[PDB]
Amino acid sequence: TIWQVVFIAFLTGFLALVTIIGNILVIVAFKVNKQLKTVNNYFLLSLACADLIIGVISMNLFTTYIIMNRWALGNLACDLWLSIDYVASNASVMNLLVISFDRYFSITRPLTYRAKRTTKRAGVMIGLAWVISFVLWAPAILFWQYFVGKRTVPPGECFIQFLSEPTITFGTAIAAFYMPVTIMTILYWRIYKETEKMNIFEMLRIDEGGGSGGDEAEKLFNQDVDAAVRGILRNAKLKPVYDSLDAVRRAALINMVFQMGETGVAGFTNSLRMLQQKRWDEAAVNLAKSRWYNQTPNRAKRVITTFRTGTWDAYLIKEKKAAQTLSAILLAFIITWTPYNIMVLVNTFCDSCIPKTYWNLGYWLCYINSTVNPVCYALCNKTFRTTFKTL
Ligand SMILES: C[N+]1(C)[C@@H]2C[C@@H](OC(=O)C(O)(c3cccs3)c3cccs3)C[C@H]1[C@@H]1O[C@@H]12
Repeated sequence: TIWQVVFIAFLTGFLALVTIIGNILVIVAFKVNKQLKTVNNYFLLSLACADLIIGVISMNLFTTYIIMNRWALGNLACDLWLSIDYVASNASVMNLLVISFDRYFSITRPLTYRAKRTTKRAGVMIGLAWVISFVLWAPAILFWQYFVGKRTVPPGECFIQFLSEPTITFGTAIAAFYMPVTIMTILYWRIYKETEKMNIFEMLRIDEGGGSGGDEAEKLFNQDVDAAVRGILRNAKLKPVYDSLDAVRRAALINMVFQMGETGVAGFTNSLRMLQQKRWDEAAVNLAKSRWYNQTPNRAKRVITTFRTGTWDAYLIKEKKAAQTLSAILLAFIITWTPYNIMVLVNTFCDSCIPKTYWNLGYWLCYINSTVNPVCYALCNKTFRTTFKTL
């Protein structure tokens, strides 16, 4: 009847406006606060921009197609709606690829990449995704009818003419969804696996606020760490403590020797004793009452935390969060787009087997991805939370 039609129009109109105010909030929070305009978050802006176009155009023009069961906007409006709903949506998956390649390189190649992540290169990548998404889709959706010599799409319906054949449709699905998904899947489990992945050389890097040095500076950094270890083994006061310490805590001791020298650390007689006796809690409290904790409270708090827990938990906070954000993003994308692309896979090997009802549901399911991504920002990043509160 029409009782369900009104109910459908209400729900579709709900998620549409939630998408708009959910993404226009991210854009405003990006414009005002200049502290959220980083490299990774600059890519999230492209997602918000794309999802905004979806929430205000795509999700509203596809609602009408279900209610009226016909397309009453014209042939020009049909081809433009499809161009909009595809170019912006294809750029939305290119961003996820860039975001995934942005994090994987920061983990696999930390020496010659992290120091190259500028706002310029991050602004160019976004431009290339919007342009390439336009070139691959817009001339195909708009101009294909003229190349053929007629319009296949009958009056009262709306679909892409060059994707009329399920075989062509399937191949597009592989290159535009199945391939990007498998790539991001491989990357994610290499980023999540290589989280710790945490040696002394990068431990000092974080504490110094240090940066990636040249190839020669890494050989010099090794020669300095090895010498720092040898100096500890020579030190009659440090050697019995170092030998009793485990690999993670050994590095923390080397952190102090790098900073204060062998003799400097040797003065921590009571704390070094508590370390060898493995009284971590008491050693943490004692080390937190020295000059060292007041001269450099940040570097000390992490080294002391390392002593207390025996883990790298004080040097992985931001990188773990980076993966948890990407996790929520890829999970929201691979769950809302998979059913449609599965149906593209199925429809390739049979005729009348997938009802138009499921095609509309599978199509609308991809739309809610534009609604979840803004929530994923405030569900992980605590900086997006405070910004939305100010707005
Ligand atoms: C619901 N959508 C509006 C449509 C179908 C979905 O997208 C996808 O499943 C597909 O892999 C394909 C659909 C059909 C043949 S290949 C992509 C299309 C464009 C970029 S990736 C998600 C979005 C996107 O705009 C399309």
